[PDB]
Amino acid sequence: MRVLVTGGAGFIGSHLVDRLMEEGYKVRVLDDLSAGSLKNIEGWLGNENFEFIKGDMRDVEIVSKAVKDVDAVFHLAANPEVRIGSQSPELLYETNVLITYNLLNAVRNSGVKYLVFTSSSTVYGDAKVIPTPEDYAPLEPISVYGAAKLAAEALISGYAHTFDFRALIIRLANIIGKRSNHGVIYDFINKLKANPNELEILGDGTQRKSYLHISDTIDGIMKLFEHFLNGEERVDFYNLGNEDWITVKEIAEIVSEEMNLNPRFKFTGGVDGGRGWKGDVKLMLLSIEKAKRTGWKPRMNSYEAVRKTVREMLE
Amino acid sequence: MRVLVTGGAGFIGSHLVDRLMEEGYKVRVLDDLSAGSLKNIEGWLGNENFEFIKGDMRDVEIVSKAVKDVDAVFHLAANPEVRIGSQSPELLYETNVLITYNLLNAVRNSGVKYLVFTSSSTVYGDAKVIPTPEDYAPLEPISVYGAAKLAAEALISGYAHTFDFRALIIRLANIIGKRSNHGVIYDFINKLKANPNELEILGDGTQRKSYLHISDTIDGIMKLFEHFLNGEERVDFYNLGNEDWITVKEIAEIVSEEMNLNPRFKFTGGVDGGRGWKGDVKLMLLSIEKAKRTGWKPRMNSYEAVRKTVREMLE
Ligand SMILES: NC(=O)c1ccc[n+]([C@@H]2O[C@H](COP(=O)([O-])OP(=O)(O)OC[C@H]3O[C@@H](n4cnc5c(N)ncnc54)[C@H](O)[C@@H]3O)[C@@H](O)[C@H]2O)c1
Ligand SMILES: NC(=O)c1ccc[n+]([C@@H]2O[C@H](COP(=O)([O-])OP(=O)(O)OC[C@H]3O[C@@H](n4cnc5c(N)ncnc54)[C@H](O)[C@@H]3O)[C@@H](O)[C@H]2O)c1
Repeated sequence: MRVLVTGGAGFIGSHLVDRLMEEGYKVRVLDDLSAGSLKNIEGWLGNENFEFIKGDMRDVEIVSKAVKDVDAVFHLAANPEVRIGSQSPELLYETNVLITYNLLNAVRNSGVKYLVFTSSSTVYGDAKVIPTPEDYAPLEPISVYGAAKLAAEALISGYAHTFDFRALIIRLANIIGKRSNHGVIYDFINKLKANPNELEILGDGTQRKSYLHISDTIDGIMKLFEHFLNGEERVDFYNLGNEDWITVKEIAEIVSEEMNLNPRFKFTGGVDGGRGWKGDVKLMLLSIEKAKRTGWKPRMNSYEAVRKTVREMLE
Repeated sequence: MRVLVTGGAGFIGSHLVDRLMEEGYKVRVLDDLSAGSLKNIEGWLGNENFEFIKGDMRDVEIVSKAVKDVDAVFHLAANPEVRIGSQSPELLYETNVLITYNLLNAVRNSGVKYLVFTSSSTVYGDAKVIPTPEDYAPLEPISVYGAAKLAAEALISGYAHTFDFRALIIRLANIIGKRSNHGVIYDFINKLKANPNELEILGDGTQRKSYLHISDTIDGIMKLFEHFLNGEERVDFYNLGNEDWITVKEIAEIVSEEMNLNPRFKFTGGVDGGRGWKGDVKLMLLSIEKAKRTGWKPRMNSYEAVRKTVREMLE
């Protein structure tokens, strides 16, 4: 199968590229390298089944060229930084809504049969039902990022129905592991490398969120994709997260422990009731019953995934 | 209170303007007259409480000008309802996502405290539960128009939470009445005026939809708005439709009757199972229990609304 991975030079994208290349897919990566790096995929350069295109998906000609002769698109290009929402909403809109719109216009009449989209738990906002099922509603995102992800899902559904392709929408929890350059673990490790004596923690440390290691995440994406390929649904919605959750404070403790440091935790007290920033969801735990029906399950719980990520990042 | 009505020269917007002006609001209209008309609101020019701005919401400067010194925005500007099947994805994206995005960016730098948005039943797609409640999910719109409306809702919710204003999202069923130049009744009347002997009906005539007369619709918008003003919800979702529904064939019969005509009905059979066009939902009936708890209820059922609309249009 011929596949396009947008954002394939990024964190999740490069691990996905690795898996697809190792299973004999013909893989084209489209990435503007605004956050990704060729280093994440450099072992594949020159491989006859691999092609890399450096291009900004704001440019419709580049997107139309990248979808040509492709059977499936894994659309992982985005700016995933929730924190920047109250300073740079334009960036989040452009890199989540606008470029997905461009992709969808390119996909129309292109012979692409499948579109896999990495959405986010943030589409649920402060979800009132926990663990949160895929049919939870009203969907009320509280960040510009979660709103942009939800808007992208909507456009995908409408285009899939109108121009006859199939869409797999995967709402990810927090994904951590090697090659990650955003999120709380990354922030904590680099802060403690700069100053081992103190740790600036945004918010009050009580935010509880489900974490998945990249290995379980890629396994789950492939399991869902293969199940989807064999199914009949035009648009399919799946949560992908862990069975449990962990607090920001516990993450700081694990990071400190693995670095053999004992810093003073400096909690900023946050906003809107201890959130780290405007739009930061306080409680997140996705139901994964639907994903588990495919046979997938995480091998590591949230605490193990955090500890493994820290160890990997310090080596 | 000072309010801005985008699309205020259109069908619903001009009736809303009438009501707000009669209740002593200071009203500003923003409309590019792409589908609306000066005739719908010209009677208010010269009133010291009324201002008209002819401007395209693709223009960020005019939107920024229009939100100045405004307390509430009623955002009714959108793609026209006339033949939505034949409208291109680019037009739908620009007139639903793009101009809403421009509005939200203007609002974050203003004194706007409330944003009311007329969304559409089409965000529900082919809902499996009928009457369809506000918490129906997964939302899987089947047209680019329904997807674009859902994208606008998402952006509104995220901006509301991030930039501290309150949003009232009202999902409208089919709205009919005087000044409407869209939809099946208007098309049927003009077709029978051109040729009284035959009526070409798109689709199979069995599409069943909830119709609300404009008078009930404005009553409901105001009831929900006043209730929302007295509440604390940051973002609130309401359906606004009728208790019942009616088929295209029945509407054609009513139109013929009120015109004293007896034409031959020629059903084209449509597409995708008798739909009038690609992406036309076959069955639509919104649950209005939530709205009815505010004390609102439709005075006219779908049949009465159709009959009154026909009489008004023939005047
Ligand atoms: N990492 C997480 O915890 C997480 C959680 C939920 C969802 N997601 C989603 O998963 C996907 C991957 O995220 P990630 O964490 O690997 O982020 P990342 O930033 O590492 O990867 C995203 C890639 O997109 C590329 N990109 C950005 N804008 C682009 C543009 N205009 N044109 C082309 N390429 C562009 C970047 O260069 C980057 O390589 C995204 O859709 C993200 O929203 C991630
Ligand atoms: N009429 C219905 O049955 C129905 C059903 C569901 C939702 N709605 C929604 O209700 C709202 C009003 O619909 P309506 O039936 O009154 O439609 P309408 O076309 O009569 O009113 C929309 C108005 O917006 C204006 N407009 C469009 N694009 C603009 C732009 N870029 N800048 C400025 N003005 C612009 C048009 O000139 C028009 O006056 C819309 O949001 C529509 O999607 C209507």
